[PDB]
This record gives sequence, structure tokens and C-alpha cells, in this order.
Amino acid sequence: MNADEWMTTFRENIAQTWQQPEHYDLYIPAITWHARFAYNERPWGGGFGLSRWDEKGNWHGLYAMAFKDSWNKWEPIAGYGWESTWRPLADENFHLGLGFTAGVTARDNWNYIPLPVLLPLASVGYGPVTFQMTYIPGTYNNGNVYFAWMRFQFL
Ligand SMILES: CCCCCCCCCCCCOS(=O)(=O)O
Ligand SMILES: CCCCCCCCCCCCOS(=O)(=O)O
Ligand SMILES: CCCCCCCCCCCCOS(=O)(=O)O
Ligand SMILES: CCCCCCCCCCCCOS(=O)(=O)O
Ligand SMILES: CCCCCCCCCCCCOS(=O)(=O)O
Ligand SMILES: [Li+]
Repeated sequence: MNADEWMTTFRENIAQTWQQPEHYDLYIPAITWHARFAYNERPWGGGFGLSRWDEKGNWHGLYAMAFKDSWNKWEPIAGYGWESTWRPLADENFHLGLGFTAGVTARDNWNYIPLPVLLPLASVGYGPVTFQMTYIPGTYNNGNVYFAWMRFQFL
């Protein structure tokens, strides 16, 4: 795909989620686990966002969250999320998704200097209740971890 076009469509999709949002979400960090067991830490925090389901049935969100990181220091993050969404069952309320988030975070490790974030997203949910997650890539201490939250859609 073309990058000028891609960029305008991305920017467009962000602006429509801010200007014409459909719902709010409550984000409740739930669980982290490692991808390569030889896991279950439970982060404290929370967040809020705006979201919509588009004409293709795909999810868009703008969010702001804060959680305790792996040194038990507050870690804020804000960004955009998108998922390609499928509703494969007879009850259309079940939804499965895969996508990405782009945003900015900051950590105590680096004196809260802002850091750009680009990570994958996946989710499964029923109606307004969704278990959604990311994966932090890295080989050795850096990452290889999943982080999941409950997302409760309201209004
Ligand atoms: C509770 C959510 C907070 C999320 C982070 C802030 C989003 C900033 C605006 C994005 C839309 C860009 O604005 S627009 O004027 O181009 O449409
Ligand atoms: C860089 C900061 C990002 C915002 C985090 C929210 C701070 C609220 C104050 C709780 C202090 C600690 O309270 S405790 O519930 O953790 O004991
Ligand atoms: C739709 C909501 C999306 C929420 C995404 C949460 C990502 C948190 C981790 C940021 C990167 C941290 O990188 S680190 O290597 O410094 O840990
Ligand atoms: C937490 C796990 C997320 C998994 C995401 C991948 C979902 C792929 C589903 C295809 C749906 C079936 O096809 S459908 O065309 O009938 O909808
Ligand atoms: C639409 C009517 C109002 C919403 C209440 C639905 C409660 C769903 C709880 C389970 C979600 C579990 O996620 S699951 O999709 O894997 O089951
Ligand atoms: Li709404």
C-alpha cells in the first residue's frame, strides 16, 4: 500500500474516533504472562477511552491508561488502537480481533522521557465485555511478554 495514502487514512481514522466517538471504555489491567515458559503477574492500574466500531465492523479506540510496571513504578500511556474484527458465530455479539496500537508511554527507568509505542493487539469479547492484549517483542529481558486488560464498553 502507498504511504501517503496510508498516512492520510490512519490520521483520518484517529480524527473520527476523537470527533465522532461511539462509546466509552473502562480499561482494567488483568494479567501478564511470558510467551516462552520454561505466568501470571497482575498489574494495578486503569484507564479510560473513546471508541467506535466502523462500517467494516472493525474497532478503533483512543485511550489513556496508567499501570504499575515491572519495577512497581507508574507507567502512563496514551494512544490509538485498531483491530480487524471477526464475528464468526451464530450469536453476532462474539467478536475476535487482531490489530495494533500506536502511542506514547513513559517510564521511571528513563526519567519519564516519552517513548514511542508501536505494538500488536488481539482481543476476544462478547458485546461490551472484551479481553484485549498486546505483546512486547524482545529476546532476553526486553520483552517476550503478553499484557492483557479487560475493556468494558459503556454508553
Ligand atoms: C481519553 C483518550 C485520550 C487519548 C489521547 C488523546 C487523543 C488526542 C486527539 C486525537 C485526535 C486528533 O484530533 S483531530 O483534531 O485531528 O481530530
Ligand atoms: C506518572 C504517573 C501516572 C499516573 C498514575 C496515577 C497516580 C495516582 C496516585 C497514586 C499513588 C500510589 O497509589 S497506589 O494505589 O499505587 O498505592
Ligand atoms: C488499546 C489499549 C492498548 C494498551 C497498550 C499497552 C502497552 C503497554 C506497554 C508499553 C511499552 C513498554 O515497553 S517496555 O519495554 O519499556 O516495557
Ligand atoms: C485472543 C485471540 C484473538 C484471535 C484473533 C484471530 C481471529 C481470526 C478469526 C476468524 C473468524 C472466522 O471467520 S469468519 O469469517 O466467519 O468471521
Ligand atoms: C450485549 C448484552 C450486554 C453485555 C453483557 C455480556 C456479558 C459477557 C461476559 C463474558 C465475556 C467473555 O468473552 S468471550 O467472548 O470470550 O465470552
Ligand atoms: Li455511545
